[PDB]
Amino acid sequence: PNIKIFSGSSHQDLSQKIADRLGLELGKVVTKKFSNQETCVEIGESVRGEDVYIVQSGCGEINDNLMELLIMINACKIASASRVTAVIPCFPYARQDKKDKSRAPISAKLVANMLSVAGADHIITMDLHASQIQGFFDIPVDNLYAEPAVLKWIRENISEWRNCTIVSPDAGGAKRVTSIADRLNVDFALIHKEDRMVLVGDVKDRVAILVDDMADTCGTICHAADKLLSAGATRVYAILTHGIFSGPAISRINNACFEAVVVTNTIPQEDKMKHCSKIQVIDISMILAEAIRRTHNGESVSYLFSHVP
Amino acid sequence: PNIKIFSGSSHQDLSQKIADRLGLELGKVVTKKFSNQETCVEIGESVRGEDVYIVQSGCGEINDNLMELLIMINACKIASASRVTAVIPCFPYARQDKKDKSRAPISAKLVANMLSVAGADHIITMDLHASQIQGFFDIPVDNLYAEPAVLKWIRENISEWRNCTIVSPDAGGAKRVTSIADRLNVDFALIHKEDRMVLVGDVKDRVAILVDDMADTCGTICHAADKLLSAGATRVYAILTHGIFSGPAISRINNACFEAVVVTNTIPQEDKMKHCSKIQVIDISMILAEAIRRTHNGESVSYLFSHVP
Amino acid sequence: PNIKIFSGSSHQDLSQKIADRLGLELGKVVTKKFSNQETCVEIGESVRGEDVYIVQSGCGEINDNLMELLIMINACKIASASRVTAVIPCFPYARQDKKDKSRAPISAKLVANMLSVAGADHIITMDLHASQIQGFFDIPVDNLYAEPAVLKWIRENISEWRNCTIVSPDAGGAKRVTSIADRLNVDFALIHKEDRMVLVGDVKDRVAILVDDMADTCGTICHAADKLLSAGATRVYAILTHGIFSGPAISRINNACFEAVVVTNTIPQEDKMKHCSKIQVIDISMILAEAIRRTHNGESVSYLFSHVP
Amino acid sequence: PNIKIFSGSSHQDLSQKIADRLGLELGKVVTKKFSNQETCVEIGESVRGEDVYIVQSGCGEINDNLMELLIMINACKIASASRVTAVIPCFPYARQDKKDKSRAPISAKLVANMLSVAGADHIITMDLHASQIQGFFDIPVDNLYAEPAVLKWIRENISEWRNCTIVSPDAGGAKRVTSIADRLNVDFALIHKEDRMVLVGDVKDRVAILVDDMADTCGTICHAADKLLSAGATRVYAILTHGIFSGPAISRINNACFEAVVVTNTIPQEDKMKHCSKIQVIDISMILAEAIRRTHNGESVSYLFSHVP
Amino acid sequence: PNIKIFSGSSHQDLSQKIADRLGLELGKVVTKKFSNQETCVEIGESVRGEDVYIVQSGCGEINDNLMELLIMINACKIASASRVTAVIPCFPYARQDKKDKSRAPISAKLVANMLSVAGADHIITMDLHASQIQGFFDIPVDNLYAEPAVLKWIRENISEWRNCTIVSPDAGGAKRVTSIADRLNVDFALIHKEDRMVLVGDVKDRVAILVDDMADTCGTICHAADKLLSAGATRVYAILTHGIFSGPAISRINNACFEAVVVTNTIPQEDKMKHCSKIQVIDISMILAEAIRRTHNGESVSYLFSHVP
Amino acid sequence: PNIKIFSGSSHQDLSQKIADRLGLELGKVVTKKFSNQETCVEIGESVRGEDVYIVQSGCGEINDNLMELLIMINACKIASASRVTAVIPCFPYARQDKKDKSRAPISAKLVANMLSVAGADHIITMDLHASQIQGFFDIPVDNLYAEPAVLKWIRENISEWRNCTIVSPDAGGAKRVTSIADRLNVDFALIHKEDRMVLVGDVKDRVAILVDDMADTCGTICHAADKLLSAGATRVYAILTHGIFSGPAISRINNACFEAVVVTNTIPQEDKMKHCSKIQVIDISMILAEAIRRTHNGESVSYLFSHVP
Repeated sequence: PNIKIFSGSSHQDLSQKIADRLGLELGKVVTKKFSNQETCVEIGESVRGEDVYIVQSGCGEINDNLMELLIMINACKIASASRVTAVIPCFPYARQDKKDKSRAPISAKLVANMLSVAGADHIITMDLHASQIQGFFDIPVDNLYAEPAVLKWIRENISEWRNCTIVSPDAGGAKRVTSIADRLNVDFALIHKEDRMVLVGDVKDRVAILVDDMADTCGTICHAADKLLSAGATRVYAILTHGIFSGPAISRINNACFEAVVVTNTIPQEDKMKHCSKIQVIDISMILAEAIRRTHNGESVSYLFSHVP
Repeated sequence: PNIKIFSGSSHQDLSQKIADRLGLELGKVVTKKFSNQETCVEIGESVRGEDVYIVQSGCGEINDNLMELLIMINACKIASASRVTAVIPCFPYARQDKKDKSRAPISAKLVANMLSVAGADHIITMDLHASQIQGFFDIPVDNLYAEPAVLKWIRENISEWRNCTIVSPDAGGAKRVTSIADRLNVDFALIHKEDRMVLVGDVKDRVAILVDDMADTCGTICHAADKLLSAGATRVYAILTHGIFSGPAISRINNACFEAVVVTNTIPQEDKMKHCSKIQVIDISMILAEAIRRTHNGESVSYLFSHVP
Repeated sequence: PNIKIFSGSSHQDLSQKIADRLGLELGKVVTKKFSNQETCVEIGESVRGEDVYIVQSGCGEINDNLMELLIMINACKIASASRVTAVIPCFPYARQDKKDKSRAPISAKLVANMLSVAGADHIITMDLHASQIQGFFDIPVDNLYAEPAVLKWIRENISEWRNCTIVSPDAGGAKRVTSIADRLNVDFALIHKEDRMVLVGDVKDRVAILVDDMADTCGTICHAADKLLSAGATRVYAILTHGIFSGPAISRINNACFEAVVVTNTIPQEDKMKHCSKIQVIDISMILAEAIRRTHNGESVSYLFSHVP
Repeated sequence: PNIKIFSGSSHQDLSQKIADRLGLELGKVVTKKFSNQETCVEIGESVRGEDVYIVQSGCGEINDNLMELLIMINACKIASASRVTAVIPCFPYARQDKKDKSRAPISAKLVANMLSVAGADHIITMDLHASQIQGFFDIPVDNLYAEPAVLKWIRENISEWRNCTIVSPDAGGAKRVTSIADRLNVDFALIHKEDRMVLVGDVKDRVAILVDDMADTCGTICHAADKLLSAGATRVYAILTHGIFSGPAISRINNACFEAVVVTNTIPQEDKMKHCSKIQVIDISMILAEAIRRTHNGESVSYLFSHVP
Repeated sequence: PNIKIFSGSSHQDLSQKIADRLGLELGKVVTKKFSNQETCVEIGESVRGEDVYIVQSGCGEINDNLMELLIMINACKIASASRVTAVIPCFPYARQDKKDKSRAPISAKLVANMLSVAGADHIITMDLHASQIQGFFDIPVDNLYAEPAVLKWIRENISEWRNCTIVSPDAGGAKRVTSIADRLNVDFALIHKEDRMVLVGDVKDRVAILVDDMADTCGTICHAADKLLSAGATRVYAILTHGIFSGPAISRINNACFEAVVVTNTIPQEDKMKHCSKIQVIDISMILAEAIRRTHNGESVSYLFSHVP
Repeated sequence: PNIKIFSGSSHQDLSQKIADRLGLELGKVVTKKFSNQETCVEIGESVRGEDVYIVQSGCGEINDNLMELLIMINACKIASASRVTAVIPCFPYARQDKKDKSRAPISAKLVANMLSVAGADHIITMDLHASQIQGFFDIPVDNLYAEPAVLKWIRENISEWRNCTIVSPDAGGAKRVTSIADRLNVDFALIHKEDRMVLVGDVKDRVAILVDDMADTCGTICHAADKLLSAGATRVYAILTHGIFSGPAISRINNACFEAVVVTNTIPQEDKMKHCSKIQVIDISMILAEAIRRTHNGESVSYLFSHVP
């Protein structure tokens, strides 16, 4: 059983980078739309008794990409692939992980069920919005962390990183920032809204680094950055693993005080970089490639939680 | 347990017509998109211990509508609805019902599995592309027929209907046309391609009526109509239950010789009627409403296979 | 994991031919009936961590054979076989693939569900009545084609095959005949009933070849052959992949004008050949053996759709 | 939701008796065989939102009857019956309830799985060979007892019943006989083979009553009766809930010393009574009818374990 | 894929013995309780693509041990183990294998379902209370037998074993004793209660050996031993595969006439041996180790039904 | 370990045919000459832990091709290929298999030694000039036979093959012709030179078929054909497995009386067919492909000695 890497249409550059790091050519697949907008998928090579990895992120036209992924999984499964793994760098509907006093769907659970019923045997993803989403599956889920790469970027790009403060934009992300604050041996601050925001932790004359899983409309991080500049911070950075940047995010970032907005490339960023000078990208394709290769060879994946490969 | 009718965004006029025929107000639901294009659904009323019917056709932005339907089904199911029924007038991915010497998905089966796993207890649909799709489910599926309404339209709109010929555009649909030919006591002709088409059955000086389940790009029916005019037909009609009309269909129909292109309203047609004079619509909302009401009251649904209500 | 081939009682000659082509001895199994007619199965060898293939066709005493197959699958699965494959040359209840305005079962779907619940991981079959039956499963199904062998037989047995006409007995099978007509570069004709039959396509002074998936009572092909002789055909052949020949089929064929009735050996034919001189058999055991060997070795099975091994 | 009773072809007299006791007409169903021996089923009336009971015993052509039952269950389930119950007076493959140092199937578990996957919601049966078969299901199973009726027959037919000895033919059935011995306040004896049999318990000058679940070939009960006459018994009776009587059973009973062989009518007995004078039948249709009516009305079924209705 | 053996807290000595016989070190796992008595499990080594065997018997604090086993199975399954096997020497809730005229659970079936849903692919157990419990699973179950070891113990410890009588304490276990009686070529006796017990079979001046699957409170075997001494037996032994010895069992055995009470070590016995001199233990770790090694290597397990390794 | 097929420059068409039959792309290799005519080889893909097959025949510039093959074998072996197989359809220096009263080399043995020392683990060849060359190796050698294909060609191309005579050109090849004569049930004749030739066996009015391993200069077969026409033969064919056709062979064949000169394609023939009308080619790429696939999968190769795949 050999590795076969197939790309969905969502993020073809990432799939190519992963394939090069694996020393493979991207599997031959045709993924387009019929005239009536139904997703047309044709696997261009035999996947029999192979270990198939399908790379597709929850970005762009999310429902189209999700249906493409499900259809590709189904095609590979009924084509007698030995094992089918969904490599989903940004998990779609991850923020709909609970109901919370609303007659709402748990869309993340529905997506997990659909992936399972399509025939996925394994999920590889990066920085799930809530790690409880792992429990939405009955198949194994490897939730990788961009932190090795975020810490690397911070050390090699922020000269004052030893005196910086890692800041959570909200009470929800505090855990994450504390983890980073522990690995850098720096202070960590929290910010919560009461339209006013309250900040705990000295940030005067120090570089502040907001950290988060995802920036969609960037209202949260822009308000946090305004508050950080109010409290005497020298420069404010924002580091996010998922740069969705939908709606007015680009205009708000352009009007914000960020020195840089660093995001990983779980979502393609070339178009946003054109219209926003201060967006920067951290490659995490090495982490994804190493996770694929370790799942294939039966080596430890959790080794990657703390080690940059 | 009362009837609750909810509309997806795909076909709101049809849902309203069904609700009026049932004497009900469309259930309160908010169905929109978040900024990052994730489907947001909020059920605006309690559906506890109710018999819920969600109307959504496989039309327009098909993957968006399908995800909306699945999310709404899930929301109603975890909101403790007694029973959830998907009313899908045009079934999405119905034409992907087999592999046939290709490493292709069976997308119709995947859609059926997704509907089942979302929590659908029952499916109501009209003129499935292949009735074998009924076997793709383990829940009951009521496949209604537009034929009572097509026959009604033919009798009240084609003055020469007793001397007409019902024509299949291809060998696949012959069964359907024979059924119609049996109910009208008229001749039936077949047309098959060898770029040339061959026609069996006298059509000279007689009105010809092409009959089909769906017109997507209308290449099939336009070629058939050209052949029918070649063979001395007086006028050529086309009657389809599903008027998808994607791609170049409107231009081809405008350049074709059809007297009329009659389609049912399983798919909204107002925009296409603006740009195509010869499109006409047969209301099938009475059949759908009667099917809903009979499933709710435990009356016979198959009664509708031969009776216009 | 090695190949183990087990024979049901339905078609032992075919199982032996397959085993010889694989270079194996048929797995030791006792398959008989208790006094009260319950199916007794005993696997006479260990199948642990083996790739098990059970050969059983839907022929003869169909319900007995189907229960035998399910019981054997269950016995191998709880005996810790690594993988269990059902090799079903003629799929039982394949013609009950839809309801169609009747309160009828979808028996083909029920059979698929029973095979899955017995523990089948994979299905190998030949010329499914409707390829949509593939969607009745969630496990992979390889639907082989007898066409490579039918084309071979036509070329080596009909001297006038370049000027012949391939004829469908009904509108349903037209696809199949067109495929054959494409591979031979000959004309193709259709025949449909209006008790009268209508034929499209010149057949005068030409050899006609009716083609079909199955001959049960042979009313269809006998009526078609009578019509073909009415239309001036020189000789009429019939080629079917499944020769069920139940009821009055043998008498009708004996009284018909067929030059030959060629069937594959998916169903044993020795008894019918005794009472019908014009039945001939095309061996497809090479296709089945190659499919088994390719599924075992992870080679391409679809290679066989166009290549005689 | 109303009661609909449908009969399989196995035991139509029992189904009619049950229908009369319920005050209903047997549901309209056509259950025959196609020419090629495939089971043809057509439900002749709507079963929508009804409580459907299908009566079929594991007797006669067992695999044919079992397939008929599964097909009928499937037809009713996809016809949108509110609930489907299988009334199986004699459960097929019940004696294959374990492996026991053999590479054998657990056929009873396979049958249970097939019934569940066909869509049965509930099982009603009488005197399961092993009550552990109840655990083979995940749906509720009501295992009725013929004992109220056996005790009634014993009291009204054996004048010396107060001085009789209830005898188990083997060590396996002892529980059953003890139950009966407790309800009659009589002695109970056991018989076990060491070709020789050993009997414990005084039987001289006393009427002996062998009791068992089923007589298939009647070797067991005939050997037991020979031993009982050897030990000075006055008359020997045999009472069995299931009179299968396959193979040489009728000849052995005719040559045996039984005063009577009483069986229930879970299996039709008219043909056997023709060739065997000493077979007598205890009607249990009242127990089955009361169980059906109590499951329908939500009354206690276990009330019937001790009360003759 | 390598063997990984993990121990639950129930029987660590047995797990160590098995690990030594396999030439392996027990897998690193932490299995303790949090303060609030929730089971805490941490797998201390990677189990990716490994063949995992978790040893846990149904003994001691049964519900705690069962939950520990389920949690460990789940942890290994979501840690991407290739296969997870539960090695359960004494199966918990095995005696709750049926309802029998009681509104009782079938707890054995519930345990089987829980093991399956936790992710067990395979079960290895010894002397199931009823072999029908095998049918409660859909995964393969290997039910080993202590009989090779019981027969070995009898021959090497009872000098008069050729003239002994094997005795069943009740009618239920007779099968077992007959098996033993067949393998030793000795007489077999039965004992059943009518507070009085009746014994069939000469036992005077002969050594009697009661045989059973399990001794919980030992009322059954103590009453049987009293009866055997009443009937002139010289010495009475008791041999049980599962020595649960709960409640007053130790006091009753101490006051009983047994020469020895031999049990296997499916349940730890050191504490009971302290307070009961006549308890002796037969090691069955060789049978369990050989079964593990044969399932891993794909060799025949049933070979062990008759051969001591 | 996967199959990797690499082509030398000698016979690229054959390598491509083999690769297509295996469903593979020819391995990437650069095989050219430096300016000073040293053979330059570069393996363009990783062959680590792969099963490598290098196809190179002893044809054309024989010493260049042999050195290319040795260099490619060495490159693959020091690149850590798991196994390296030389597929040599025509074995070079095969005719130098002995000394025979001459101070000559045994060049075939030298070639075998060089292949072994380069690192070949296995040899696949067709119709070795002397099968004793197999003993020149210590590695396994599979010597395939073109006979299945020669017999096939004879039956499908020579209408009088049942009355033909198979003729050996010399006493050395008699064995071969007898084999063929046995498989066709025809007469076999020998021809030996005393410049005169003597023929044993009636050939008058019968088609004669000279059979041989190789035609280099074709003096032997041309003299034999002249003698056969002298002895009253009707037509003379020549069938050779290796068509070397060096020196004056083409002119002699053009001036000879052969109806056809059939050779296999172990050596490329396109150039010779241009200048010689009566040369015909029998494809043996199926035999070579099947041998490669069977050696890879561990199936029987000798199965091919008598079976055309």
